[PDB]
Amino acid sequence: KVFERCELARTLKRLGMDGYRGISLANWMCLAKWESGYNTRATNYNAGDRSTDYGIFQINSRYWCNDGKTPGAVNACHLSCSALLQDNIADAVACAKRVVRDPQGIRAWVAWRNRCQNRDVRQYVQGCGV
Ligand SMILES: *[C@@H]1O[C@H](CO)[C@@H](O[C@@H]2O[C@H](CO)[C@@H](O)[C@H](O)[C@H]2NC(C)=O)[C@H](O)[C@H]1NC(C)=O
Repeated sequence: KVFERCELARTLKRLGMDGYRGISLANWMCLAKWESGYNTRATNYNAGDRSTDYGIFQINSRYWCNDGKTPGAVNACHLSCSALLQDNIADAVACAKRVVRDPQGIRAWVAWRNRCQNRDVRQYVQGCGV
């Protein structure tokens, strides 16, 4: 499923993402946009370290979810990577909250660092009623 912008904003707000660890809904929207274009089926394989990023938040298989084929995986979210490919994003959000609880926080997402950080991101939520 490829979410509509305001549709996703309302969904994340309902799931407790607005202001989670001080992170605004607009920041979460900015990173979903650049990481996956709001697509829950998005997957990207890293030939280099042999790991895969899954879903709307592009969560990596080495540290967060288990896909069974990644060397040295940890599975900190205690989730099967397939759960991050569902149309329902509840599991994705719970895992995304777990990621930000680690030392580096939101800096774990390459896309936030390159396109969202120190940038005005209000345009991601304007007109959504959130
Ligand atoms: C993106 O990949 C990087 C590593 O390529 C992940 O960062 C690691 O995260 C673990 C767990 O917090 C840390 O112990 C490592 O020190 C981090 N490594 C580096 C180089 O920063 C990052 O968590 C992944 N992001 C997502 C969203 O899965």
